[PDB]
Amino acid sequence: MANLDRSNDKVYENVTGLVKAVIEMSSKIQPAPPEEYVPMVKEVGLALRTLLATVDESLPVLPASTHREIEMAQKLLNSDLAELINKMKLAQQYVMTSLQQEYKKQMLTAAHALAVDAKNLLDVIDQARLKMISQSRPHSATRELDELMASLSD
Repeated sequence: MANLDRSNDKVYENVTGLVKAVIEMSSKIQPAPPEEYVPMVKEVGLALRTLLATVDESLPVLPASTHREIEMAQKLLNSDLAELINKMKLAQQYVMTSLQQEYKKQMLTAAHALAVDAKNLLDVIDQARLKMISQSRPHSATRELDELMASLSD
């Protein structure tokens, strides 16, 4: 047997951890070699795909109020994934040519907004849980994810 206080803490964790990388990687994104791209994109794909599930679990765990946001957050994750993996896989082949920093620039932009998203997740819903405390009684999507997963695996 085990309590259900494991994922509840992971949500507020990943939303932060994934962000930390978004910054660091964003610093060496330019010089980011083709050998460091494999793992780099791997991390992003994890927080992204995982976020879809994590967030879905945050819906019930948290008080209804940010359903709309969470709803659009799911679909967004899907598209974001492709766009992300794409830009990454691009620089991987556009490095031996010359257009390296190029794909890196446009990538940083999108990747930047994406990161903030995962953070705004708990940031938004937070207003719901808090609103409760300070008042009374203080207390084919998977297809793409799976497909892209293999594309990165082998």
